[PDB]
Amino acid sequence: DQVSLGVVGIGKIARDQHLPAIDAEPGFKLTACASRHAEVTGVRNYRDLRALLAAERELDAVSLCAPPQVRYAQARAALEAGKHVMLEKPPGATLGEVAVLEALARERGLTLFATWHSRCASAVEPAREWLATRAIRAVQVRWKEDVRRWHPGQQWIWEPGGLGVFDPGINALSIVTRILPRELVLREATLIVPSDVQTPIAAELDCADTDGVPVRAEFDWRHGPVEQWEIAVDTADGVLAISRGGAQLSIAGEPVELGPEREYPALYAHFHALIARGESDVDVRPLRLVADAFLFGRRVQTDAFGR
Amino acid sequence: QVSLGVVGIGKIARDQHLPAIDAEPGFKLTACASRHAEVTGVRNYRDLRALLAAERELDAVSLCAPPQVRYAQARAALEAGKHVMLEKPPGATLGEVAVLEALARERGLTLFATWHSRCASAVEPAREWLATRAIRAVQVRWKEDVRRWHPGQQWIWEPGGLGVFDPGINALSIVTRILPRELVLREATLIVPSDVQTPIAAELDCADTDGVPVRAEFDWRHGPVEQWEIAVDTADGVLAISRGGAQLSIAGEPVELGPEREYPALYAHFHALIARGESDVDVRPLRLVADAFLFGRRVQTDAFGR
Repeated sequence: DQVSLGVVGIGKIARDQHLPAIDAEPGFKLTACASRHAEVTGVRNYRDLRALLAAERELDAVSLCAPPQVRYAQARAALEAGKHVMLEKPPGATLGEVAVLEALARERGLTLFATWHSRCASAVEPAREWLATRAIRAVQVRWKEDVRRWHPGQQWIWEPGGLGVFDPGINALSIVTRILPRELVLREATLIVPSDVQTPIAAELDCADTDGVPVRAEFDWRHGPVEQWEIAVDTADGVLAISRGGAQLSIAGEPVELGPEREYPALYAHFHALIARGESDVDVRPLRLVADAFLFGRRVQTDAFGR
Repeated sequence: QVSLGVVGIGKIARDQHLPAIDAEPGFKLTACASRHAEVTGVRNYRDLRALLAAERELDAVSLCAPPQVRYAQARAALEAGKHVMLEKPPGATLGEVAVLEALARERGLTLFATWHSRCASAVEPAREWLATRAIRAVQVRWKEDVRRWHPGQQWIWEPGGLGVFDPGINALSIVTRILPRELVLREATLIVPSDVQTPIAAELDCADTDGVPVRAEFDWRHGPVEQWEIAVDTADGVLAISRGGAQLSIAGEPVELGPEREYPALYAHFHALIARGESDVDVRPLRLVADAFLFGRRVQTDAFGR
């Protein structure tokens, strides 16, 4: 059962991750693309989503890969036009817009899928199963990378709604909220904001789950001595250590063998299954935690980043 | 009679909560907790922990302190088996309110996130008039001198204290009650004095799910005019709420209202929720403010002076 698919926003994530994953998934037929960049070979091309929707009435689904600040208008137009919708993360620039999109999709009988690619990393499900029945003592997240190495020349990240360092940091939060059994409350946050941008370049979160387990997180996009994408969960049965952003796992000091990394193949497989079953999948809890940090966090100005 | 403790005895507690409680025979004011002066005629405590330990029979608590301490207080009260009424905003974050609601539901206790402005007398007549009408646009103007209306307050300037969204969320609580469809924030601008953490002025550009534009201007700076107005343009004329919800006109004609009794109405509703075994936790006004802090552009302005 082939689902015809359009991709909206042909940036580097689309070309590097989405198009290769789609082209390797038999359940989808890549039919159309929309962007203002180079024409994509082998599909029908459009420069905006309005033109794509007007010319592709039979199209089944769209996958949205553009920056989050345009996500609501695009997803709304796609749902109004009768298409199933897959969202890159974060699923919106605000929480209200995601709630409205979910309600609209449910009313129209269409699949809406808020994706979290890091939740499909190979360590996540083994970690979730190991932690389900165990006494958890503390969680530490360290998510540090040089923005100039990992997001060279990107500007939407610095604009209102662009998350700054919570762009990678929400990936860590999407893993934490999937592997931990209880919900998190933000007790304190500090956001470090360069004077020439609108979003933080570094942040610290102090959270607690509903049993009082301390959950601390450090996100940093400044140049530093180490790049690391680590989540450590201390338990009465030893430390569970996720590293390499979810691609590496050790439990009580022992490495755990994992399946190969296939985050975006797993996302598209799940999108196809959601469509097939008439279901949606919209978990906004990672975005709610980020919203709480922007609402409750203390802001500290720092020197200009240089854009 | 529901035995009631009040937590946080500042001037809103002294001027609004206690008079409303004392005039409502459905409650018996039993205990107060505050680090400030003792309250006369009740048992007094310096903190909620001591109150809970000494008042095991107590039925309910009403939390009136700043929102930055409300989660720890409400959680302790729910863990102690008390029904809980929250001043607005119901938390400093959305996650804490979701956790409190789930805890209350698991324990079989009433949790009530109050919005005093939703009980202003214009609100229900405005909601009923707008329910079946074609709306074209909404304008909110909520402007007051902070030094007049919140003199000497500091929590408003600290992280989680909302700044001008302290009164502004009252306007949003009215708008989200009178309008039939949900709102999406499209743009916000927050003006933040260099010596505080929260905005002193803000503009919001929203749209409802039919595309109706909903614009709001909030300002705490000294200005020529103080105003607390919501105007809804419709195919059948303008609905105009003024005086914070204490005055209403529809299509150019004044509308008779009942007495302005926001806090009496809140406590009556809390009593009814307890009696019916229900909770009432609408966080949509806070979600809109969260969206403004997450998506809004921030502009520094001159120091406020505190």
